[PDB]
Parts: sequence; C-alpha cells; structure tokens
Amino acid sequence: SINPWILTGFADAEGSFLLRIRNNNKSSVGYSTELGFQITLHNKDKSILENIQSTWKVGVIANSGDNAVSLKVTRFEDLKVIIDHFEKYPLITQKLGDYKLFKQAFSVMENKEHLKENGIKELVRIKAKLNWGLTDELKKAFPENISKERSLINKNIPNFKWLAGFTSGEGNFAVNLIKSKSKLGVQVQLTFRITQHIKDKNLMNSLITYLGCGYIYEQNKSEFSWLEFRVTKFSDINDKIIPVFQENTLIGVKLEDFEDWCKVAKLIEEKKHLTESGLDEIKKIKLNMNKGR
DNA sequence: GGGTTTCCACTTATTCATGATTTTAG
DNA sequence: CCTAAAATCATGAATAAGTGGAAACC
Ligand SMILES: [Ca+2]
Ligand SMILES: [Ca+2]
Ligand SMILES: [Ca+2]
Ligand SMILES: [Ca+2]
Ligand SMILES: [Ca+2]
Ligand SMILES: [Ca+2]
Ligand SMILES: [Ca+2]
Ligand SMILES: [Ca+2]
Repeated sequence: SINPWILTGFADAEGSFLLRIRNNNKSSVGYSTELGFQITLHNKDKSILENIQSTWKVGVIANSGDNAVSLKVTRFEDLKVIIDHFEKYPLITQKLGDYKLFKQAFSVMENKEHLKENGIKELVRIKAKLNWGLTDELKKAFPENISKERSLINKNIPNFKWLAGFTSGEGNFAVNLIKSKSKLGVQVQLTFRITQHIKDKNLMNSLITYLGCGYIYEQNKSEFSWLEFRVTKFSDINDKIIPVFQENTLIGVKLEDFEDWCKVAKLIEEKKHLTESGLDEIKKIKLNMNKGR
C-alpha cells in the first residue's frame, strides 16, 4: 500500500484532471459532463495503478493504446476519495491549480447545477482555465466572457516521500560512459536527472537547495522549453542522492534502475571503475538498464 | 423507462525521460 | 597525463491530455 505522500508526488508527476463538457442530444440542457482524475503509464508499470486502485478502492484500469495502461477515476462518488487524499496530502506543482479547478467543478456537480444552463456556464468558465482550456467548439458555443487566467503555484518540496514519488515519475538514473584521454579511455559518470516544463522553474530550482547539490539546465525545441535538474558529482550522488532513495523507496521499474545504479556506485566507491574488469562489469550493467528503456 | 452516468477503445501534441559528445576543472 | 565534473547537443515516445461511442442503470 503506497505511502500517501509518495502517492501525491507521483500524481504531481503523472496525474491529470479532466473535465468533459460534451454536446449531448439526450441531455436536458444539451450537454453532459464527466469529471475525473487519471494516470497513464507504460504497461510495465501496471502494478502501480493496481496498487493505487487497491489503496484508494476507486478507478477503472484499461489499456491505452498498445503500450500504455490508464487508471481513470470519474465515478462521482469515487471523486470524494480523490478530494480527501489531496486535501490531506496536497499537490505542489502547477497541477495543484488544476486540482483546485477540479474541486470547483465537483462542487457545481454535487449541487446538481450541471443539469441546468447556468451550471454548464460555470463549468465552461472553469474548463477555460484547466489544462489546454476550451475547445474551438466550446469557444463557439460560449463566446461570452471567459478569462483563462489563474494563479501561479509556488510551493516547496514538503518531504522526501513526495520526492520519491515525483522521481518515480520524472526521474532518470543513468551511467554515462565518456570517451576519455584516461588510461582506460572511458570515464564512468553517474547522472541523476529530473525533467520538467519551465512553468515549474521555482520548484525545480528548489531541488538544488533541498538536496544540497546539482544544477539546473534549460533546453529548447521550437517554442517548447523544459528544465532539467542534474547531479553528477560522485560524492553528492553517493552521500546525498543514494541515501534519500534508500530510505524513501521508489515505485515502479525505476526502482530497478536505481538498484543497478547503486551497483555501479559501489564499484566506483572501491575505485573498481578504473580497472578493466570493473569497467567491463559497469558496461554490462549499463546495457541492462538502457536495454529495458 | 430515458436522461444521466460511467465505462472502454482509442487518438494527439508535446513534455518528458533518455542518450550521447564535447569541454573544463583540478 | 589523468580523472572528475560540467556543458552542450539531441530525439522518440511515454506522457499529458483528450475524443468517439455506447452500455448501464436508478
Ligand atoms: Ca509530468
Ligand atoms: Ca468501482
Ligand atoms: Ca514517467
Ligand atoms: Ca512524467
Ligand atoms: Ca534504450
Ligand atoms: Ca492534434
Ligand atoms: Ca540513459
Ligand atoms: Ca503518464
């Protein structure tokens, strides 16, 4: 049964809130609604979704395309369990803003106001601020006054369990083999990396101070920008990053990556990475990790 | 019921994870 | 020389979010 703060950190990484406002000829107001929370993962991490479903006793699990599986929670009574969790263990990325809109929509629907014109109008004003906002259709049907503005979230990491859940979503453990003018000709470097859209720069920057190490890099692709928190200094990896996740367990197959990674850190601690046999073992491990991803 | 809810198959854009080479520090 | 640390450059798909259709009641 997943620790609740690990669960929240994982939801910050992998969850999404949904609000559907659909044309419906059989609905009294011309529209039907659906509200919910979902996580979509690669099929290999299905057991996480089964563990969440069992931990919360809500949601349905289905294939999502050919390589992924989703846990989707939209049964209205199930949504109270979502609210109860995130009231006690609140999200800390910009997704908390989407949670706040989700709660506002939930309140409209709890009052059955979504079955009247004005409740539909209120849900449209809510949806305009949520995720990608109103569709063209909805913007057509509701050209009224609809601001897309909402407040920025600016929160710090609450604890290391949140961090373990978030890293189980967004983190990467890698062995970097660097062509080198070394005696062996290859430098072994361990890297820990977490990637996130630039909208959560404050949270990412706080990783530096929270963990006591690492750097932030920015990267572009056309208009699309993201940040990466990175650690490669071995003493920081060995004395700060590895202990954190030894005491705050990762979930999903990334746990296996972390375990292999630690095997290499052990070799480096003993200076075995400077030996031909140590280097060859490290190569085997890296091949095992990289193979499966 | 029949208006509403909930589920299930499936799609899409892009934010992730991932992979590598080059350079600098010491 | 030698090794560690940091910087730069890259890319495909798991995500992050969403859509079409309809069974299933209450
Ligand atoms: Ca994410
Ligand atoms: Ca159920
Ligand atoms: Ca992930
Ligand atoms: Ca993710
Ligand atoms: Ca691979
Ligand atoms: Ca599109
Ligand atoms: Ca890698
Ligand atoms: Ca996902």
